[PDB]
Amino acid sequence: NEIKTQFTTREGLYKLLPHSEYSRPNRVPFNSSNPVRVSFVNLNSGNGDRLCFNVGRELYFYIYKGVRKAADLSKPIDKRIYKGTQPTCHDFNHLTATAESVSLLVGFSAGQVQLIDPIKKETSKLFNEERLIDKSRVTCVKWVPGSESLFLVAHSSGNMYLYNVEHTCGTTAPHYQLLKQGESFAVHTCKTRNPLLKWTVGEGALNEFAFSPDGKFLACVSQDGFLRVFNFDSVELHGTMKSYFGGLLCVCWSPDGKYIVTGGEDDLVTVWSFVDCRVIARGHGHKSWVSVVAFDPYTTSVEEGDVTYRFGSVGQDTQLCLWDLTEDILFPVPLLEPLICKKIAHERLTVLIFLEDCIVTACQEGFICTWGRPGK
Repeated sequence: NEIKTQFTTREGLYKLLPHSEYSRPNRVPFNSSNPVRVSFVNLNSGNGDRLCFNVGRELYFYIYKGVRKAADLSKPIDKRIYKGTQPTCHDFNHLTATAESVSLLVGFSAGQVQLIDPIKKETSKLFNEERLIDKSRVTCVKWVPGSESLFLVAHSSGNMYLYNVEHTCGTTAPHYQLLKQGESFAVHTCKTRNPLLKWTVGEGALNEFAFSPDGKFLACVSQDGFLRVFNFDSVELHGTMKSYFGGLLCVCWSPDGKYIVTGGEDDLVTVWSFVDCRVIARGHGHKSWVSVVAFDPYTTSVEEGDVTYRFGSVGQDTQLCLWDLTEDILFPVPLLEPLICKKIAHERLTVLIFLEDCIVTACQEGFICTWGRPGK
């Protein structure tokens, strides 16, 4: 059980580039908490990638230099210290990013959400400041796809809320009115004001949601074991799935949106067909909870929009897995086995991101790592 710094697949060698590392400038391993999370944004010239990540009380904002030597950690573009409630997750707005400005949403432990312009720095807005909408920790925030102003935030309590950046408040707790009830979910409105709708799903924590690559559907995974995928604009259940044990912790779509992938408290990744609403396969490999699942849009034969797939997963077992699902697997319930299953961290993995030049992982210690793709 020793750490690996590289692995081989059909594409060649992947290699941990330690001089691309990002972290706290101090550089000492963080130990205690809230998961370390990572967001990337582009600003439409040469070095226009930004990285944001969080640690304990610190939010950092840097230039991300991909597979090159990392930008000087001594001098971040922006840094925030939160002395009360601490960050849990965050999301850039890819629609309104520019060199002059980016909209960063940040969610917190006590359920607040902050909007931050880490570039121009003349913007800082609080949502749910008095905690009257929800007291429980934010688990996930996402700008609504294709939107300049709407975002969706999930909570520990089992709810999601829709917010408009441009609206306010409120000063009193919202009086809700039903709009749809369904199999294990409801949706409410209230009666220019800031939670637009409250969206109750299943029972227990809403761990993660992910929009379909076309933004038309929402996929959710809860502490009750359910994957639930909605028709976002329509607001109605499209299909569900339950694991045999424990809750589902993370989700992702295939880059063509035909497949949903979950990872769970039973250590399995599950593949699930969006059109057939059936489970397509399951993969054993993690020796513990699967904490992140992602499709690799750069090693897949499908053309995205507006046959093979690659995805990966990282878990609390400190391991990375990669997975192929082919025609044999898709169109013959079968068991995937990982192309690779390496230990790559000293502590629980919290980030899996597939970029064009590389793969990015992070661990709970606060180190953001870059993995050079073969030939890059």
